[PDB]
Amino acid sequence: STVESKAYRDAMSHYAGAVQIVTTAGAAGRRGLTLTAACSVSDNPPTILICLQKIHEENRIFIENGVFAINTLAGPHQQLADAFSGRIGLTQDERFELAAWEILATGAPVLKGALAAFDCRVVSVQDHSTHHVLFGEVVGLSSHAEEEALIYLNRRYHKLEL
Amino acid sequence: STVESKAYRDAMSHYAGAVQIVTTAGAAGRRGLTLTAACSVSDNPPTILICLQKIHEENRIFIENGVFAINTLAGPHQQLADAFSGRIGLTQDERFELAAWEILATGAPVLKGALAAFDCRVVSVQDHSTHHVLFGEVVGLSSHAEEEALIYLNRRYHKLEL
Ligand SMILES: Cc1cc2nc3c(=O)[nH]c(=O)nc-3n(C[C@H](O)[C@H](O)[C@H](O)COP(=O)(O)OP(=O)(O)OC[C@H]3O[C@@H](n4cnc5c(N)ncnc54)[C@H](O)[C@@H]3O)c2cc1C
Ligand SMILES: Cc1cc2nc3c(=O)[nH]c(=O)nc-3n(C[C@H](O)[C@H](O)[C@H](O)COP(=O)(O)OP(=O)(O)OC[C@H]3O[C@@H](n4cnc5c(N)ncnc54)[C@H](O)[C@@H]3O)c2cc1C
Ligand SMILES: Cc1cc2nc3c(=O)[nH]c(=O)nc-3n(C[C@H](O)[C@H](O)[C@H](O)COP(=O)(O)OP(=O)(O)OC[C@H]3O[C@@H](n4cnc5c(N)ncnc54)[C@H](O)[C@@H]3O)c2cc1C
Ligand SMILES: Cc1cc2nc3c(=O)[nH]c(=O)nc-3n(C[C@H](O)[C@H](O)[C@H](O)COP(=O)(O)OP(=O)(O)OC[C@H]3O[C@@H](n4cnc5c(N)ncnc54)[C@H](O)[C@@H]3O)c2cc1C
Repeated sequence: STVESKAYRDAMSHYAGAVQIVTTAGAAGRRGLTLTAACSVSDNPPTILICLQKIHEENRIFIENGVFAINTLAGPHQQLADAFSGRIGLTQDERFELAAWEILATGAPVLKGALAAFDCRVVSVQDHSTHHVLFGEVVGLSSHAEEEALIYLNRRYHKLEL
Repeated sequence: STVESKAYRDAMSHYAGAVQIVTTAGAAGRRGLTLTAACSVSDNPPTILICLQKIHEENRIFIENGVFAINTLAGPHQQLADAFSGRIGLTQDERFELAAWEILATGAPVLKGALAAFDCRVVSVQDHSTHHVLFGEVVGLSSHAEEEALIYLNRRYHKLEL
Protein backbone atom coordinates (compact mmCIF):
# COMPACT_ATOMS: atom_id res chain seq x y z
CA SER A 1 0.00 0.00 0.00
CA THR A 2 0.92 3.63 -0.82
CA VAL A 3 1.12 6.73 1.52
CA GLU A 4 -1.82 9.24 2.12
CA SER A 5 -2.68 12.15 -0.29
CA LYS A 6 -2.64 15.00 2.33
CA ALA A 7 0.76 13.96 3.82
CA TYR A 8 2.35 13.85 0.26
CA ARG A 9 1.37 17.54 -0.47
CA ASP A 10 2.83 18.87 2.90
CA ALA A 11 6.31 17.41 2.02
CA MET A 12 6.21 18.74 -1.60
CA SER A 13 5.84 22.31 -0.09
CA HIS A 14 9.64 22.04 0.67
CA TYR A 15 10.54 21.38 -3.13
CA ALA A 16 11.19 24.58 -5.26
CA GLY A 17 10.10 25.29 -8.93
CA ALA A 18 10.61 27.95 -11.69
CA VAL A 19 7.25 29.56 -12.97
CA GLN A 20 6.07 29.09 -16.67
CA ILE A 21 3.12 30.13 -18.97
CA VAL A 22 2.14 27.47 -21.67
CA THR A 23 0.03 28.35 -24.87
CA THR A 24 -1.74 26.87 -28.09
CA ALA A 25 -3.61 27.85 -31.44
CA GLY A 26 -5.43 26.27 -34.53
CA ALA A 27 -8.89 24.97 -35.70
CA ALA A 28 -10.02 24.18 -32.09
CA GLY A 29 -9.19 27.78 -30.80
CA ARG A 30 -6.63 29.85 -28.65
CA ARG A 31 -5.87 29.10 -24.80
CA GLY A 32 -3.20 29.63 -21.94
CA LEU A 33 -2.42 28.55 -18.20
CA THR A 34 0.17 28.97 -15.23
CA LEU A 35 2.41 25.78 -14.65
CA THR A 36 5.37 24.11 -12.69
CA ALA A 37 5.39 20.32 -13.65
CA ALA A 38 7.76 20.13 -16.71
CA CYS A 39 11.39 18.93 -17.48
CA SER A 40 14.21 18.41 -20.11
CA VAL A 41 14.46 14.85 -21.64
CA SER A 42 17.27 14.89 -24.38
CA ASP A 43 19.68 17.24 -26.35
CA ASN A 44 20.06 15.15 -29.61
CA PRO A 45 17.35 15.67 -30.96
CA PRO A 46 16.13 18.36 -28.43
CA THR A 47 12.92 17.09 -26.56
CA ILE A 48 10.62 18.38 -23.60
CA LEU A 49 7.57 16.92 -21.53
CA ILE A 50 4.47 18.55 -19.67
CA CYS A 51 1.60 17.31 -17.24
CA LEU A 52 -2.14 18.58 -17.49
CA GLN A 53 -5.16 18.09 -15.02
CA LYS A 54 -8.07 15.86 -16.31
CA ILE A 55 -10.75 17.60 -14.09
CA HIS A 56 -10.77 20.74 -16.36
CA GLU A 57 -12.31 19.68 -19.77
CA GLU A 58 -10.96 22.75 -21.74
CA ASN A 59 -7.42 21.21 -21.55
CA ARG A 60 -8.47 18.77 -24.45
CA ILE A 61 -7.91 21.70 -26.95
CA PHE A 62 -4.04 21.13 -26.66
CA ILE A 63 -4.40 17.43 -27.91
CA GLU A 64 -6.71 18.41 -30.88
CA ASN A 65 -4.41 21.25 -32.26
CA GLY A 66 -1.20 19.04 -31.97
CA VAL A 67 1.25 21.97 -31.07
CA PHE A 68 2.45 23.99 -27.89
CA ALA A 69 4.95 26.72 -26.62
CA ILE A 70 6.66 27.11 -23.16
CA ASN A 71 7.58 30.63 -21.76
CA THR A 72 10.05 31.24 -18.72
CA LEU A 73 9.10 34.29 -16.41
CA ALA A 74 11.26 37.17 -14.98
CA GLY A 75 11.27 39.27 -11.74
CA PRO A 76 8.53 41.94 -12.25
CA HIS A 77 5.73 39.58 -13.49
CA GLN A 78 3.58 38.35 -10.52
CA GLN A 79 0.39 40.08 -11.90
CA LEU A 80 0.47 38.02 -15.19
CA ALA A 81 0.78 34.77 -13.14
CA ASP A 82 -2.27 35.54 -10.89
CA ALA A 83 -4.41 36.19 -14.04
CA PHE A 84 -3.54 32.86 -15.82
CA SER A 85 -4.26 30.74 -12.62
CA GLY A 86 -7.92 31.97 -12.48
CA ARG A 87 -7.65 33.85 -9.13
CA ILE A 88 -9.10 37.25 -10.33
CA GLY A 89 -11.89 36.63 -13.00
CA LEU A 90 -11.77 37.69 -16.76
CA THR A 91 -12.38 36.01 -20.24
CA GLN A 92 -9.38 34.40 -22.17
CA ASP A 93 -9.22 37.34 -24.69
CA GLU A 94 -9.09 39.76 -21.62
CA ARG A 95 -6.13 37.76 -20.04
CA PHE A 96 -3.94 37.96 -23.30
CA GLU A 97 -4.55 41.84 -23.48
CA LEU A 98 -2.27 42.43 -20.39
CA ALA A 99 1.05 42.10 -22.42
CA ALA A 100 2.79 42.03 -25.92
CA TRP A 101 3.35 38.81 -28.14
CA GLU A 102 4.95 37.45 -31.51
CA ILE A 103 4.84 34.44 -34.02
CA LEU A 104 7.72 31.93 -34.79
CA ALA A 105 7.09 28.50 -36.59
CA THR A 106 3.75 26.82 -35.52
CA GLY A 107 1.16 29.61 -34.76
CA ALA A 108 1.28 29.37 -30.89
CA PRO A 109 1.86 32.82 -29.12
CA VAL A 110 5.47 33.68 -27.88
CA LEU A 111 6.09 36.34 -25.08
CA LYS A 112 8.16 39.59 -25.62
CA GLY A 113 10.69 40.21 -22.80
CA ALA A 114 10.79 36.59 -21.55
CA LEU A 115 14.02 35.14 -20.04
CA ALA A 116 13.68 32.19 -22.60
CA ALA A 117 11.15 30.45 -25.00
CA PHE A 118 10.71 27.00 -26.81
CA ASP A 119 8.19 26.33 -29.82
CA CYS A 120 7.22 22.55 -30.20
CA ARG A 121 5.45 19.78 -32.31
CA VAL A 122 3.63 16.81 -30.50
CA VAL A 123 5.05 13.19 -31.02
CA SER A 124 3.38 11.06 -28.21
CA VAL A 125 0.33 11.19 -25.73
CA GLN A 126 -0.09 8.93 -22.50
CA ASP A 127 -2.79 8.46 -19.69
CA HIS A 128 -1.63 8.40 -15.96
CA SER A 129 -4.53 8.38 -13.31
CA THR A 130 -5.32 12.10 -12.54
CA HIS A 131 -3.22 13.75 -15.42
CA HIS A 132 -2.32 13.43 -19.22
CA VAL A 133 1.48 13.43 -20.21
CA LEU A 134 2.54 14.97 -23.68
CA PHE A 135 6.08 14.63 -25.39
CA GLY A 136 7.29 17.40 -27.94
CA GLU A 137 10.33 18.09 -30.33
CA VAL A 138 11.80 21.70 -30.62
CA VAL A 139 11.45 23.67 -33.96
CA GLY A 140 12.11 27.40 -32.89
CA LEU A 141 13.89 29.55 -30.13
CA SER A 142 14.52 32.94 -28.42
CA SER A 143 16.21 34.50 -25.28
CA HIS A 144 17.02 37.91 -23.56
CA ALA A 145 19.38 39.20 -20.77
CA GLU A 146 17.27 40.22 -17.68
CA GLU A 147 18.54 40.47 -14.04
CA GLU A 148 16.15 38.31 -11.85
CA ALA A 149 13.99 35.07 -12.01
CA LEU A 150 10.46 34.23 -10.57
CA ILE A 151 10.22 31.11 -8.16
CA TYR A 152 7.38 29.32 -6.10
CA LEU A 153 8.29 27.80 -2.57
CA ASN A 154 6.58 27.22 0.92
CA ARG A 155 3.12 28.36 -0.46
CA ARG A 156 4.27 31.92 -1.70
CA TYR A 157 6.24 33.82 -4.54
CA HIS A 158 10.03 34.95 -4.47
CA LYS A 159 12.78 36.78 -6.59
CA LEU A 160 16.40 35.44 -7.29
CA GLU A 161 19.49 37.21 -8.80
CA LEU A 162 21.38 35.70 -11.83
CA SER B 1 14.09 19.86 -39.08
CA THR B 2 14.99 20.54 -35.42
CA VAL B 3 17.27 23.30 -33.89
CA GLU B 4 21.08 22.84 -33.13
CA SER B 5 22.44 21.12 -29.93
CA LYS B 6 24.81 23.96 -28.80
CA ALA B 7 22.13 26.71 -29.15
CA TYR B 8 19.60 24.60 -27.06
CA ARG B 9 22.04 24.38 -24.05
CA ASP B 10 22.77 28.21 -24.00
CA ALA B 11 18.99 28.97 -23.59
CA MET B 12 18.52 26.27 -20.87
CA SER B 13 21.19 28.16 -18.77
CA HIS B 14 18.35 30.71 -18.03
CA TYR B 15 15.99 27.92 -16.51
CA ALA B 16 16.42 27.28 -12.69
CA GLY B 17 16.38 23.87 -10.80
CA ALA B 18 16.42 22.51 -7.18
CA VAL B 19 19.44 20.09 -6.44
CA GLN B 20 18.83 16.34 -5.53
CA ILE B 21 20.88 13.16 -4.64
CA VAL B 22 19.31 9.80 -5.91
CA THR B 23 20.32 6.29 -4.45
CA THR B 24 19.80 2.38 -4.79
CA ALA B 25 20.61 -1.10 -3.09
CA GLY B 26 20.13 -4.96 -3.59
CA ALA B 27 21.75 -8.04 -5.31
CA ALA B 28 23.46 -5.87 -8.01
CA GLY B 29 25.15 -3.52 -5.37
CA ARG B 30 24.98 0.07 -3.79
CA ARG B 31 25.32 3.44 -5.90
CA GLY B 32 24.51 7.30 -5.86
CA LEU B 33 24.63 10.51 -8.20
CA THR B 34 23.86 14.40 -8.33
CA LEU B 35 20.64 15.29 -10.43
CA THR B 36 18.15 18.04 -11.67
CA ALA B 37 15.81 16.36 -14.32
CA ALA B 38 12.81 15.05 -12.25
CA CYS B 39 9.09 16.03 -11.62
CA SER B 40 5.71 15.24 -9.87
CA VAL B 41 3.12 13.27 -11.99
CA SER B 42 0.01 12.51 -9.72
CA ASP B 43 -1.31 12.71 -6.06
CA ASN B 44 -3.83 9.74 -6.14
CA PRO B 45 -1.93 7.35 -6.03
CA PRO B 46 1.31 9.42 -5.42
CA THR B 47 3.80 8.97 -8.43
CA ILE B 48 7.29 10.50 -9.52
CA LEU B 49 9.61 10.24 -12.72
CA ILE B 50 13.52 10.53 -13.32
CA CYS B 51 15.94 10.72 -16.44
CA LEU B 52 19.43 8.86 -16.58
CA GLN B 53 22.39 9.18 -19.16
CA LYS B 54 23.04 6.07 -21.40
CA ILE B 55 26.81 6.90 -21.93
CA HIS B 56 27.68 5.78 -18.32
CA GLU B 57 27.15 1.94 -18.15
CA GLU B 58 27.02 1.76 -14.27
CA ASN B 59 23.53 3.40 -14.39
CA ARG B 60 22.07 -0.10 -15.41
CA ILE B 61 22.30 -1.15 -11.67
CA PHE B 62 19.09 0.97 -10.94
CA ILE B 63 17.00 -1.12 -13.51
CA GLU B 64 18.28 -4.53 -12.14
CA ASN B 65 17.50 -3.77 -8.39
CA GLY B 66 13.94 -2.38 -9.23
CA VAL B 67 13.88 0.33 -6.39
CA PHE B 68 15.10 4.05 -5.79
CA ALA B 69 15.02 7.04 -3.27
CA ILE B 70 15.09 10.86 -3.95
CA ASN B 71 16.70 13.33 -1.40
CA THR B 72 16.15 17.26 -1.45
CA LEU B 73 19.28 19.38 -0.34
CA ALA B 74 19.60 22.37 2.10
CA GLY B 75 21.81 25.52 2.33
CA PRO B 76 25.17 24.31 3.81
CA HIS B 77 25.68 21.27 1.48
CA GLN B 78 27.74 22.28 -1.64
CA GLN B 79 30.66 19.88 -0.69
CA LEU B 80 28.38 16.75 -0.83
CA ALA B 81 27.15 17.81 -4.33
CA ASP B 82 30.70 18.24 -5.78
CA ALA B 83 31.62 14.70 -4.55
CA PHE B 84 28.58 12.90 -6.15
CA SER B 85 29.13 14.64 -9.60
CA GLY B 86 32.68 13.14 -9.93
CA ARG B 87 34.61 16.46 -9.84
CA ILE B 88 37.11 15.53 -7.01
CA GLY B 89 38.03 11.74 -7.25
CA LEU B 90 37.20 8.98 -4.61
CA THR B 91 35.59 5.41 -4.60
CA GLN B 92 31.74 5.02 -3.99
CA ASP B 93 32.28 3.74 -0.37
CA GLU B 94 34.51 6.90 0.24
CA ARG B 95 31.71 9.27 -1.10
CA PHE B 96 28.97 7.79 1.32
CA GLU B 97 31.42 8.25 4.37
CA LEU B 98 31.02 12.11 4.22
CA ALA B 99 27.56 12.12 6.03
CA ALA B 100 24.95 10.14 8.18
CA TRP B 101 22.07 7.85 6.76
CA GLU B 102 18.95 5.61 7.75
CA ILE B 103 16.60 2.78 6.40
CA LEU B 104 12.76 3.05 5.70
CA ALA B 105 10.84 0.43 3.51
CA THR B 106 12.93 -0.84 0.49
CA GLY B 107 16.67 -0.90 1.52
CA ALA B 108 17.79 2.26 -0.41
CA PRO B 109 19.76 4.84 1.80
CA VAL B 110 17.83 7.95 3.18
CA LEU B 111 19.70 11.20 4.28
CA LYS B 112 19.60 12.61 7.90
CA GLY B 113 18.93 16.40 7.99
CA ALA B 114 17.39 16.61 4.49
CA LEU B 115 14.64 19.19 3.72
CA ALA B 116 12.47 16.21 2.37
CA ALA B 117 12.70 12.51 1.18
CA PHE B 118 10.61 9.97 -0.97
CA ASP B 119 11.19 6.03 -1.00
CA CYS B 120 9.83 4.31 -4.25
CA ARG B 121 9.03 1.00 -6.16
CA VAL B 122 9.52 0.82 -10.05
CA VAL B 123 6.34 0.27 -12.28
CA SER B 124 7.50 1.19 -15.90
CA VAL B 125 10.80 1.65 -17.99
CA GLN B 126 11.06 3.53 -21.46
CA ASP B 127 13.89 4.30 -24.07
CA HIS B 128 14.24 7.96 -25.44
CA SER B 129 17.40 8.59 -27.67
CA THR B 130 20.24 9.70 -25.25
CA HIS B 131 18.47 8.84 -21.86
CA HIS B 132 16.29 6.13 -20.07
CA VAL B 133 12.99 7.30 -18.29
CA LEU B 134 11.77 5.39 -15.07
CA PHE B 135 8.24 5.76 -13.34
CA GLY B 136 7.86 4.97 -9.48
CA GLU B 137 5.03 4.77 -6.77
CA VAL B 138 5.68 6.16 -3.18
CA VAL B 139 5.83 3.71 -0.15
CA GLY B 140 7.63 5.83 2.64
CA LEU B 141 8.33 9.53 3.74
CA SER B 142 10.20 12.07 5.95
CA SER B 143 10.78 15.89 6.36
CA HIS B 144 12.53 18.54 8.64
CA ALA B 145 12.34 22.36 9.24
CA GLU B 146 15.58 24.03 7.91
CA GLU B 147 15.98 27.73 6.89
CA GLU B 148 17.47 27.76 3.29
CA ALA B 149 17.40 25.72 -0.03
CA LEU B 150 20.21 24.85 -2.61
CA ILE B 151 19.60 25.95 -6.35
CA TYR B 152 21.59 25.72 -9.74
CA LEU B 153 21.30 28.72 -12.29
CA ASN B 154 23.53 30.55 -14.96
CA ARG B 155 26.35 27.88 -14.60
CA ARG B 156 26.89 28.32 -10.72
CA TYR B 157 25.36 27.48 -7.17
CA HIS B 158 23.03 29.78 -4.97
CA LYS B 159 21.12 29.93 -1.55
CA LEU B 160 17.35 30.93 -1.07
CA GLU B 161 15.34 31.74 2.14
CA LEU B 162 12.04 29.88 2.95
C1 LIG C 1 2.07 27.77 -8.74
C2 LIG C 1 1.07 27.00 -9.57
C3 LIG C 1 1.46 25.87 -10.32
C4 LIG C 1 0.52 25.14 -11.09
N1 LIG C 1 0.93 24.02 -11.84
C5 LIG C 1 0.01 23.30 -12.60
C6 LIG C 1 0.41 22.17 -13.36
O1 LIG C 1 1.59 21.77 -13.38
N2 LIG C 1 -0.52 21.47 -14.12
C7 LIG C 1 -1.85 21.88 -14.16
O2 LIG C 1 -2.65 21.24 -14.85
N3 LIG C 1 -2.26 22.99 -13.40
C8 LIG C 1 -1.35 23.71 -12.62
N4 LIG C 1 -1.78 24.84 -11.89
C9 LIG C 1 -3.26 25.28 -11.91
C10 LIG C 1 -3.83 26.00 -13.16
O3 LIG C 1 -3.18 27.25 -13.27
C11 LIG C 1 -5.39 26.18 -13.13
O4 LIG C 1 -6.06 24.96 -12.88
C12 LIG C 1 -6.04 26.71 -14.42
O5 LIG C 1 -5.52 27.98 -14.78
C13 LIG C 1 -7.57 26.82 -14.27
O6 LIG C 1 -8.20 27.00 -15.53
P1 LIG C 1 -9.48 27.96 -15.64
O7 LIG C 1 -9.27 29.33 -15.04
O8 LIG C 1 -9.75 28.22 -17.13
O9 LIG C 1 -10.71 27.14 -14.94
P2 LIG C 1 -12.09 27.76 -14.30
O10 LIG C 1 -11.80 28.59 -13.07
O11 LIG C 1 -12.97 26.60 -13.89
O12 LIG C 1 -12.81 28.64 -15.44
C14 LIG C 1 -13.09 28.19 -16.76
C15 LIG C 1 -13.23 29.34 -17.77
O13 LIG C 1 -14.35 30.19 -17.55
C16 LIG C 1 -14.10 31.53 -18.00
N5 LIG C 1 -14.32 32.53 -16.91
C17 LIG C 1 -13.93 32.40 -15.60
N6 LIG C 1 -14.30 33.51 -14.91
C18 LIG C 1 -14.93 34.36 -15.76
C19 LIG C 1 -15.50 35.63 -15.57
N7 LIG C 1 -15.63 36.14 -14.34
N8 LIG C 1 -16.08 36.29 -16.64
C20 LIG C 1 -16.09 35.69 -17.89
N9 LIG C 1 -15.52 34.43 -18.07
C21 LIG C 1 -14.94 33.77 -17.02
C22 LIG C 1 -12.64 31.54 -18.46
O14 LIG C 1 -12.60 31.38 -19.85
C23 LIG C 1 -12.05 30.31 -17.80
O15 LIG C 1 -10.97 29.80 -18.55
C24 LIG C 1 -0.84 25.55 -11.11
C25 LIG C 1 -1.21 26.69 -10.36
C26 LIG C 1 -0.28 27.41 -9.59
C27 LIG C 1 -0.72 28.61 -8.80
C1 LIG D 1 28.18 18.22 -15.95
C2 LIG D 1 26.74 18.65 -16.05
C3 LIG D 1 25.79 17.73 -16.53
C4 LIG D 1 24.43 18.09 -16.63
N1 LIG D 1 23.53 17.15 -17.11
C5 LIG D 1 22.18 17.45 -17.25
C6 LIG D 1 21.27 16.48 -17.75
O1 LIG D 1 21.64 15.32 -18.08
N2 LIG D 1 19.92 16.82 -17.87
C7 LIG D 1 19.48 18.10 -17.50
O2 LIG D 1 18.27 18.41 -17.60
N3 LIG D 1 20.38 19.05 -17.00
C8 LIG D 1 21.73 18.75 -16.87
N4 LIG D 1 22.63 19.72 -16.39
C9 LIG D 1 22.13 21.10 -15.95
C10 LIG D 1 21.78 22.20 -16.98
O3 LIG D 1 20.63 21.83 -17.74
C11 LIG D 1 23.04 22.69 -17.76
O4 LIG D 1 23.80 23.53 -16.90
C12 LIG D 1 22.87 23.37 -19.14
O5 LIG D 1 21.73 22.94 -19.84
C13 LIG D 1 23.93 22.86 -20.10
O6 LIG D 1 25.10 23.63 -20.11
P1 LIG D 1 26.49 23.09 -19.49
O7 LIG D 1 27.59 23.85 -20.22
O8 LIG D 1 26.49 23.42 -18.01
O9 LIG D 1 26.62 21.49 -19.77
P2 LIG D 1 27.90 20.69 -20.42
O10 LIG D 1 29.08 20.75 -19.49
O11 LIG D 1 28.22 21.20 -21.81
O12 LIG D 1 27.37 19.16 -20.64
C14 LIG D 1 27.62 18.08 -19.75
C15 LIG D 1 26.87 16.80 -20.17
O13 LIG D 1 25.49 16.80 -19.78
C16 LIG D 1 24.60 16.76 -20.90
N5 LIG D 1 23.55 17.83 -20.77
C17 LIG D 1 23.80 19.13 -20.38
N6 LIG D 1 22.64 19.83 -20.37
C18 LIG D 1 21.62 19.02 -20.74
C19 LIG D 1 20.23 19.24 -20.88
N7 LIG D 1 19.70 20.42 -20.53
N8 LIG D 1 19.40 18.20 -21.29
C20 LIG D 1 19.96 16.94 -21.54
N9 LIG D 1 21.33 16.73 -21.39
C21 LIG D 1 22.17 17.75 -20.99
C22 LIG D 1 25.50 16.94 -22.12
O14 LIG D 1 25.16 16.10 -23.20
C23 LIG D 1 26.90 16.58 -21.66
O15 LIG D 1 27.11 15.21 -21.92
C24 LIG D 1 24.00 19.38 -16.26
C25 LIG D 1 24.97 20.29 -15.77
C26 LIG D 1 26.33 19.93 -15.67
C27 LIG D 1 27.34 20.92 -15.15
C1 LIG E 1 24.00 20.42 -11.63
C2 LIG E 1 24.09 19.03 -12.23
C3 LIG E 1 22.93 18.35 -12.67
C4 LIG E 1 23.01 17.05 -13.24
N1 LIG E 1 21.85 16.39 -13.67
C5 LIG E 1 21.93 15.11 -14.22
C6 LIG E 1 20.76 14.43 -14.66
O1 LIG E 1 19.63 14.94 -14.57
N2 LIG E 1 20.85 13.15 -15.20
C7 LIG E 1 22.09 12.53 -15.31
O2 LIG E 1 22.15 11.39 -15.79
N3 LIG E 1 23.25 13.19 -14.90
C8 LIG E 1 23.19 14.48 -14.35
N4 LIG E 1 24.37 15.12 -13.90
C9 LIG E 1 25.75 14.44 -14.06
C10 LIG E 1 26.14 13.29 -13.09
O3 LIG E 1 26.25 13.84 -11.80
C11 LIG E 1 27.45 12.55 -13.49
O4 LIG E 1 27.43 12.10 -14.83
C12 LIG E 1 27.79 11.27 -12.70
O5 LIG E 1 27.93 11.55 -11.31
C13 LIG E 1 29.09 10.62 -13.20
O6 LIG E 1 29.24 9.30 -12.69
P1 LIG E 1 30.71 8.77 -12.29
O7 LIG E 1 31.46 9.70 -11.38
O8 LIG E 1 30.54 7.48 -11.49
O9 LIG E 1 31.47 8.50 -13.71
P2 LIG E 1 33.09 8.45 -13.98
O10 LIG E 1 33.73 9.81 -13.76
O11 LIG E 1 33.31 8.05 -15.42
O12 LIG E 1 33.73 7.36 -12.98
C14 LIG E 1 33.25 6.02 -12.84
C15 LIG E 1 33.61 5.40 -11.49
O13 LIG E 1 35.01 5.19 -11.28
C16 LIG E 1 35.35 5.28 -9.89
N5 LIG E 1 36.42 6.29 -9.64
C17 LIG E 1 36.51 7.54 -10.23
N6 LIG E 1 37.62 8.17 -9.76
C18 LIG E 1 38.26 7.35 -8.89
C19 LIG E 1 39.43 7.51 -8.14
N7 LIG E 1 40.23 8.57 -8.33
N8 LIG E 1 39.86 6.48 -7.31
C20 LIG E 1 39.12 5.31 -7.22
N9 LIG E 1 37.95 5.16 -7.97
C21 LIG E 1 37.52 6.17 -8.80
C22 LIG E 1 34.07 5.67 -9.16
O14 LIG E 1 33.47 4.51 -8.64
C23 LIG E 1 33.19 6.22 -10.27
O15 LIG E 1 31.82 6.05 -9.97
C24 LIG E 1 24.27 16.42 -13.37
C25 LIG E 1 25.42 17.11 -12.91
C26 LIG E 1 25.34 18.40 -12.35
C27 LIG E 1 26.59 19.11 -11.88
C1 LIG F 1 -3.83 25.91 -7.10
C2 LIG F 1 -2.52 25.17 -7.21
C3 LIG F 1 -2.42 24.06 -8.06
C4 LIG F 1 -1.22 23.35 -8.19
N1 LIG F 1 -1.17 22.26 -9.05
C5 LIG F 1 -0.01 21.52 -9.21
C6 LIG F 1 0.02 20.40 -10.09
O1 LIG F 1 -0.99 20.04 -10.76
N2 LIG F 1 1.21 19.68 -10.22
C7 LIG F 1 2.35 20.06 -9.50
O2 LIG F 1 3.41 19.42 -9.61
N3 LIG F 1 2.31 21.16 -8.64
C8 LIG F 1 1.15 21.90 -8.48
N4 LIG F 1 1.12 23.00 -7.59
C9 LIG F 1 2.39 23.43 -6.84
C10 LIG F 1 2.88 22.67 -5.59
O3 LIG F 1 3.32 21.36 -5.94
C11 LIG F 1 1.89 22.80 -4.40
O4 LIG F 1 2.03 24.10 -3.84
C12 LIG F 1 1.90 21.74 -3.26
O5 LIG F 1 2.32 20.48 -3.69
C13 LIG F 1 0.47 21.39 -2.87
O6 LIG F 1 -0.04 22.18 -1.83
P1 LIG F 1 -1.19 23.29 -2.07
O7 LIG F 1 -1.90 23.44 -0.74
O8 LIG F 1 -0.50 24.57 -2.49
O9 LIG F 1 -2.23 22.74 -3.21
P2 LIG F 1 -3.86 22.69 -3.13
O10 LIG F 1 -4.43 24.08 -3.09
O11 LIG F 1 -4.32 21.85 -1.96
O12 LIG F 1 -4.33 21.87 -4.46
C14 LIG F 1 -4.78 22.47 -5.67
C15 LIG F 1 -5.01 21.43 -6.78
O13 LIG F 1 -3.80 21.02 -7.44
C16 LIG F 1 -3.52 19.64 -7.26
N5 LIG F 1 -2.09 19.44 -6.80
C17 LIG F 1 -1.48 20.21 -5.83
N6 LIG F 1 -0.20 19.77 -5.67
C18 LIG F 1 0.04 18.74 -6.52
C19 LIG F 1 1.19 17.95 -6.75
N7 LIG F 1 2.34 18.25 -6.13
N8 LIG F 1 1.15 16.94 -7.70
C20 LIG F 1 -0.03 16.73 -8.42
N9 LIG F 1 -1.16 17.52 -8.19
C21 LIG F 1 -1.14 18.52 -7.25
C22 LIG F 1 -4.55 19.15 -6.24
O14 LIG F 1 -5.10 17.89 -6.54
C23 LIG F 1 -5.67 20.17 -6.26
O15 LIG F 1 -6.64 19.74 -7.19
C24 LIG F 1 -0.08 23.74 -7.46
C25 LIG F 1 -0.18 24.86 -6.60
C26 LIG F 1 -1.40 25.58 -6.48
C27 LIG F 1 -1.49 26.77 -5.56
